[PDB]
Parts: sequence; C-alpha cells; structure tokens
Amino acid sequence: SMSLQGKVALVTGASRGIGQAIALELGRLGAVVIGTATSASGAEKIAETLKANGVEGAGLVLDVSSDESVAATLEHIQQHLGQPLIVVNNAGEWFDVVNTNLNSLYRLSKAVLRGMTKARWGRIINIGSVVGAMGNAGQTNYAAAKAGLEGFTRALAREVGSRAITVNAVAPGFIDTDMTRELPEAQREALLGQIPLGRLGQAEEIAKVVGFLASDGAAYVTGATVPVNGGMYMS
Amino acid sequence: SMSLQGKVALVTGASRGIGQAIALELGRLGAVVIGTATSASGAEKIAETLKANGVEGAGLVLDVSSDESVAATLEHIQQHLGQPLIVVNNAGIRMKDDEWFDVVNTNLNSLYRLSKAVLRGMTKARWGRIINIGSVVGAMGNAGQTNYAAAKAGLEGFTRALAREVGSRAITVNAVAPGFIDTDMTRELPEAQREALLGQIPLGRLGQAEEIAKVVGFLASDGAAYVTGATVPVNGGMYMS
Amino acid sequence: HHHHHSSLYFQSMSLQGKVALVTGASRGIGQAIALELGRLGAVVIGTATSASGAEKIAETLKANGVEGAGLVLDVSSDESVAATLEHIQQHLGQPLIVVNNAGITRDEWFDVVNTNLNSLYRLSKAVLRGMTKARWGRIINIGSVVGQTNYAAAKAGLEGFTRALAREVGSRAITVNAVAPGFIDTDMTRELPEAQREALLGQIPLGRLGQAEEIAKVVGFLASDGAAYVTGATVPVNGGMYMS
Amino acid sequence: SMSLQGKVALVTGASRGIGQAIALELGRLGAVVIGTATSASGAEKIAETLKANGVEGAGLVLDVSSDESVAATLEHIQQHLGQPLIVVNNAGIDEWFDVVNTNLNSLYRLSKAVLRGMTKARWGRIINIGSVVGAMGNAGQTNYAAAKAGLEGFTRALAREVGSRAITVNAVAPGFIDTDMTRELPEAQREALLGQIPLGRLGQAEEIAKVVGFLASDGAAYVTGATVPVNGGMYMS
Ligand SMILES: COc1ccccc1NC(=O)Nc1nn(C)c2cccc(OC)c12
Ligand SMILES: COc1ccccc1NC(=O)Nc1nn(C)c2cccc(OC)c12
Ligand code: NI
Repeated sequence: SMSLQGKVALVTGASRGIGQAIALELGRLGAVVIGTATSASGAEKIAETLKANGVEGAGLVLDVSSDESVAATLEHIQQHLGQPLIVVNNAGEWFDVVNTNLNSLYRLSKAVLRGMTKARWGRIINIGSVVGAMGNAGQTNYAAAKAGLEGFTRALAREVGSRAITVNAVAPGFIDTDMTRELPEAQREALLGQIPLGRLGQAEEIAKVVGFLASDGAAYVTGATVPVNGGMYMS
Repeated sequence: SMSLQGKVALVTGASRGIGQAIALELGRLGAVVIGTATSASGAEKIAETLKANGVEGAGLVLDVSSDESVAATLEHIQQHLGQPLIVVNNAGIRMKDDEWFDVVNTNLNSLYRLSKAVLRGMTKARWGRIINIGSVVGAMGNAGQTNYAAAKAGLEGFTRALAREVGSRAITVNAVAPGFIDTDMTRELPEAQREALLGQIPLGRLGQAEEIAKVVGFLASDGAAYVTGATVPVNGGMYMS
Repeated sequence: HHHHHSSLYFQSMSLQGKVALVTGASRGIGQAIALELGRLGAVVIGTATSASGAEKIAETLKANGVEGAGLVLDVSSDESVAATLEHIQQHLGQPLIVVNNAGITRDEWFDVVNTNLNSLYRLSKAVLRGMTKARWGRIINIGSVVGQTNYAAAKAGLEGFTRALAREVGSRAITVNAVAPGFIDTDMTRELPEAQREALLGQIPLGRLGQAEEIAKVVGFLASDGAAYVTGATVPVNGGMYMS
Repeated sequence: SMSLQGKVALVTGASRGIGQAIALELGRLGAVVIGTATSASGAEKIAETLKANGVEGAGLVLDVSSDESVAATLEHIQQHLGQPLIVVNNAGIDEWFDVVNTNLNSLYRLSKAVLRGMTKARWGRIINIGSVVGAMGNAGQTNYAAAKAGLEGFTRALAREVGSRAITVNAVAPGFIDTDMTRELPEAQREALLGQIPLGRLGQAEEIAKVVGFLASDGAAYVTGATVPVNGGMYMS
C-alpha cells in the first residue's frame, strides 16, 4: 500500500544531507536505490552508506551537466539493475544558476522518460534549493530558483501525464544540513525568526515527502510543488 | 513509519465520498475516528461504515455553522473519547458565477469557527494536525470555473494565515485542493462532455476519493511535521485558477 | 456640522466629468487618489466615517480645484451604503469609478480580512446597478500597506476576491482590479528612527519608500479607457519588495 | 509629465501587431522610437510606419538571439540617435522547453546590453511583453502557462538586481489579442473562445500598448518586478 518493492530509484547528489536522506528513505520503502555523486570517492561513500543501512543498490559517478555522462550512466543502470522508474533530481549569478539547473533537470528527465514510457509508470521528483545564502543576493537567487522549478515542474507534468508519469517538486525551507550548520549565528537567528514552527527542518522531513510522492497513493498528484518550510514563505 | 494509534481524529462531512474515504484512511492508520454529518441518518451511516471496516470511533451530528453545535460536539468527544488532535475540515454547504461570494464567505467562517474550537486541545498537547479539504470542481463551464478558483484561493490564503498563527505550538495547518474527482456530477454528465473533460486532465482520468485520502493520511503523520501552510493540489495536472 | 459638503469652461482630461467615488479619502493614499482622479477631470466624491473628515475632504478638493464632495459613509453598514448612493445619485450622478480604500484594523488577521472583503462586496454590489445601465465601470480595490502574516493574508484575500468579481461582472464592460501597495511613506513611517529605517529600505530593491502619489497614478491609469482590457488583476506597487 | 519627450525607446519586433502598436504609442507620448525587425523589409516597413504617424526614430534589423547583432545594433543607436532608456522586449527569436529557454536567454542578452546606458543615466524602463495565447487545446495551454511563468520569475529577478539604479523591470502578459492567430479562427471556434473571456471580446493590440505606455512613465516609478495581465479576465495558469 505504501511500498516500493521491485522499483528502481535514481537519486542524484546522494552523498550528503537531503540526497542521502532521500536515498535511505526510498530504500526503507523497499526500493532498489542507485545514488549518484560527481566523484568516485562519493560514489563509494554512497555505496557504503546503503550497505550499512541494509538498502540494495549502488553508488555511481554521474555528471548531470553532460549528455555523455547521463547516457552512459543510464546504460550502466539498465544493463546491471534495471530501468529507473523513480527519479529524484537533487544535483545542482542568478540567471546562469537557474538556466543551468533547469537545463540539467531537462537533460536528465528526458533520458529516463523512455524507460517510464515503456513501463507506463513513473515518478520524477525535483528537489529545490535550501534557504541559507547571504543577504539580498541569497533572497533573489532563492526566489528565482524556486519559481523556475515550480513552472518547469508543471510544464513537464503536463507533457508526460498521459503516460501515467507524475512530476512533482519539493521546495525546502531552512533545513539542517552541513551547509546550514555552519552559518553565522545572526543569519541563523534572523532565519529562525521568520519560521512559524520556530525551528530548522531535518533532512529526513524532506525525505518523507519525497517518499510519499514516489508511492502509488500520490498517483493523482502531479505538476505540484510541495513546500516543506515550516510555514516560512520567501518570494 | 506512519502511524496514528493513540490519536483521535475528527472528520467533518464523513458520510459520503471524500470525507468517507478520509475517515477510513485515518482509521487504517490506526486513528480513532469521529466522523460527522449534519443529519442523524448520516451520523448512523457513518457509524455503520466504521464498524464494518473495523475502525474504532463514532458518527455524530455536527452543524459547523453553529457555535452551540460545535461547542456541544467537542464536549461530547472530550468526555467520551478524548481530545481530537487531528481535524479534517470537509464540511461545506444550476450553478452561476455569482454564487462564489456566499459559498466562500460561509465556508471560511465555519473553518475558522471549528479550527478555533479544537485549538485549545492541540495547544495543551503541543501537537496538532488541521487539514482543510477544498471543493471539487462543481460544474463545467464558466460559473464552474469562477466558483472553483475562488473557493481554492480563499482556502489557500486562510490555510497559510492560520498555519502562521498557530505554528509556534507545533500544530500544522494544511489544505488539499482536489481537482476532478468521480462525483455524481461527473457521473451524470453528457458523454461528449466527459471525454472533453478528461482531455483537460494530463493524467487522462478522474481522481478517486481514495487518492485524496492518502494525501490527508500523510499530512496527518509525523513525517509531515515540517509541512505547514501548504495547499497540496490533487488534480491530475489540471490547474484552474 | 453637515455630513455632506461640496466644492463656461470645458475640461479635456482623461475622465469626462465621470463621477468617481473614493472611500477613505481624508488622508494619505485615499486623499492622493481623490486628487489624482480630480486632476484627470473626474468629479470626485471622497468619503470618510466622520463629519469633520467629510469637511476636510471637501476643503481639500476645493483648494485643489477639484469638483465634488465630502460625504460621511460607513462601508460596514448596508443602510449607510444604500442611503449614501441614493444621495450621490440624486445630487451629483451615478458613480462609474469606485475606489475601495476604506478598511478597518484592530485571531485578528481573520476578522480584518473577513470584514474588509464583506465590505468590498457590499459596496461593489451597490454601485453595480449604475455601471450596468451605463455599460461601463471601474472598480479598483486598494490593498493594505505593510505584520507579515496580516499583510500576506489581506493581499491573498484581495487577489482572489478581485479576480472572482472581475469574472462575474465582465460581460457588462465593468473592470475590477486591485492595487497592492508595499512600504509607503506615511506619517506612521516618517517617524521611524535612524536605525529601523535602513533595515526596512534594505529589503526594498528600489532602496526607498513609495509615495502615496505613486499608488494614485496607478489607480488613475486603471480608471482610464486605456486599461479597458485589464481586469481581474492585482498590480503590486512595492518597489520590488514581495512578501507572501 | 506622463510624457516621454527626449527619451529614446527601443521596441523589438515592431513590424506588426503588438510591437507596432507599442512603437506608435511610445511615439505619441513623445519618445524617439527605434523599432526593430529581423529582416530588411521589416525595418523599412517600420520606418515608413513611424514617418506616416509623425513619430521620430528608425527601423533597424536586429536579431535578438545573436550577441554580434545586439552589440552592433546598440553601437549604431548610440552613435547615431542616443542611449535607449526605454526598452520593450517583444521579439520572438518538448517544444515548451526550447521556446522558454531561448526566449529568456534573449531577454537576458538584450537586457544586459542596454543596462550600461541606463546605469549611467540612473534611470531606465525595461518592459517585457509575454506571448499571446498561441493556439488552443492542451499544447497551447502548456506552452502559454510556461512562457508566462518563466517571464514572471525572470522579470522579478531582474527587477531585483537592477533596482538600486532606479531602473524598473516589468512584464505585460497578454491574453487573447486580435492578431493573425485569432483572425483566422472558424465560426463555432471563435464564439467558444469569447465565452471563456469575461469581457466577451478579444483584446486590441492598442490596449497592450497603453499599459506599456503607462509602465514607461514616471508615474510607474515604484512599480517593478510586476507582471501586469492584460487578458480581459481570462486567466490560464
Ligand atoms: C478572510 O479570510 C482569510 C484569512 C486569511 C487569508 C485569506 C482569507 N480569505 C481570503 O483569502 N479570501 C476570502 N475570504 N473571504 C471571507 C472570502 C470571501 C469571498 C471570496 C474570498 O476570496 C476569493 C474570500
Ligand atoms: C532562466 O530562468 C529564470 C531566471 C530567473 C528566474 C526564473 C527563471 N526561470 C523561470 O522562471 N522559468 C524557467 N526558466 N527557464 C530557463 C525555464 C526553462 C523551461 C521552463 C521554465 O519555466 C517555465 C523555465
Ligand atoms: Ni552608420
């Protein structure tokens, strides 16, 4: 009813924080999890983490900005493990950052669509950027990235829906990660001040949401961006 | 996990469709489920349905537009079953484009009336889940569009505001905005009108009451503890606003 | 101590001896909107909730060469609305431009938004008969100036209401729009200290507070024949500072 | 002063419809109007149209997808006519993705290039014109919603970056406008369309233009980051 048994899940940028937590959550729901990183040591770290948590799968090196890397990586997964029917995009000034992030969502999403099309089933879930950056530049970039993600996600959902593939996004707020743990105190406090719940979110709390979107029970949810921000809305 | 043992859940308008499906889903997750209706026969029906599905709880008559009814109904639940920490608001009242105001004005007043009443219990427990269910697309033309967009936008704003006011107490407030769900309206449409309808839905199909329910089920859980102020669309990719 | 007060040459301004009702016109934004519509040549009835406010409105219009009147109107009251419109109809003519700027203030967010929307509806509904007969109309709703919770709520209530109404009365060539102000320079903001001012300005791209007059120009353009295809819209006037 | 005397305005894609109407409107408000097209005959047509309407300015060939063409064209305007302080982007240079990606790249390319002049003058108006509903049905809805949402986010981001220089950046999101697309509808097909528009009519190119005309002015100096819908009450998101 809430299981992912027999499903292969690709999770990009799974070596740390949110990506790692998503990889462990999909594993717990019984998915076979391929987590990726951009380096060999990261791929092996991913592999050791899955092992030590009893999750089947693999760590591999993937560069999401490269067609060659995407194409070859998929070929690898297809030959060895199977066709990924769950894909979580978590692998990443303002214009180039959003332009490049969306180009890579598209590049990767397009590549996995052939497999989901053949299976008449799929879950693509895009993870947004965490709140955290410094001053007004952080605010501008964050709002832009989020709005880019919300529009892209809806458009894609609309294009691939007749095949029973859902496309959704998770827009995190102020989350406790390695990046946020070492923020200056005042930038941390200011941010807590804007959060109704009065606390930072855990990586795990993003992961549960992804977990539910991956499931059969979220089969009528598509085109949606689920904010996970403790009531803090920054636009 | 996702588990609701030891939790009492109030589900308003639980006699049919979405409300019924939510009541059964919360029950399945182990909640003690009080479903309500506006009539005695509806309360009876709710009770028979819960019984026949092995869900503990009750069917009660509740009129959400009445302070007396709200106050008395809560007292009854408190004395007999316990303090509801999960509350799902699904009780709302030739469709034209001038009906929107009455409908939205009335529905929001009653969300507020009911939400305010259960907050005392959730405040004391330092935990809570309020989940507001939006209206299904009620009709097909322009009047249908206007009313639906208005109800949804009223629900989105209300939900966010309330989430902001009660968040420091670890109470989350969220909404589910359904799309085209299989309703008697959607069943007794003309045939040519039905395919045209499906054509405007990327998924190419009507949604099941159960699919709304799973979403509510997840919002009720501990894993949705950092989700608040959100409106989760459940519409198969069909966005009317 | 009257509850109504007053204020060949042929003008050639965008508003054609069109009659405009501007609620809450005694100060700031409302006053500025009343003067702007007047400058565009409208006959301006500004309202307040007290006799002295209506007097002040009338003196202000006079001293700026705007024809019209200051009237006492309570927008939360059907009696007051109904009677006030009758009075404008009998004496001055049918208001085809209406700017809603009368909102009260202080579990409070709900009552403020609930009450303000009920009054927008009450007043809008009442003027619609006149605009229907004339096959033309402009309703413009002014949002609240900036706290965060209340502002985001008021704004979202206004955006949805405005759009729904626009949809209901569009076939009659009546447009309905809103203006969502940001941080506007007022008496409340002028007396912010040295320290609290910079922090505020820092969150505004333009690096400055908005003037009441800048809201007014926007209303002025929405009132005109050139904004005839704009309806259901909420125009943010906030210097790039977006809070939701 | 809701006028534009002594101001130079660049209007891209000014040979027909919305772009043409914007060029004439800015001219009427007293601006010196450089309208552009992607072909020589279009630049010619632009020049003859401005002349016959008493508007000062020029018709130029500009390809907005090309850095060479942008750079050279600005250089030509600067040397010969002056620095454009009002710029209206109206040029259009798994369809949805490439269209929006390419449109935004070209808004950025062009916006960046004119910013030097506006930065120096400490004043500027960039106005981005969205796409008209391009077809009916599902593909039409998807592409239109995507273009619009891309335009709304971009416009807000840019407004944020250049705001301290007193440059405003806004967008106009047209609905169903009377242009070639709607002019060639069948009979049953157009009434159905009008039925979904509260105003019960198509918009005129001129009505987009008045809105741009107001955004260009001093009275819209506190409006920035905004997308003004001009759609007769017909909202497709
Ligand atoms: C007033 O209730 C609110 C509290 C906080 C945030 C939003 C709202 N309400 C709204 O956003 N909208 C509406 N509130 N009410 C009472 C309405 C009545 C008719 C139509 C409405 O919005 C389309 C609203
Ligand atoms: C470059 O895109 C942006 C820059 C600044 C702020 C927002 C955006 N992007 C968007 O809002 N949307 C989209 N941007 N891009 C490059 C897109 C590509 C395909 C679909 C898109 O959203 C509809 C966007
Ligand atoms: Ni030369």
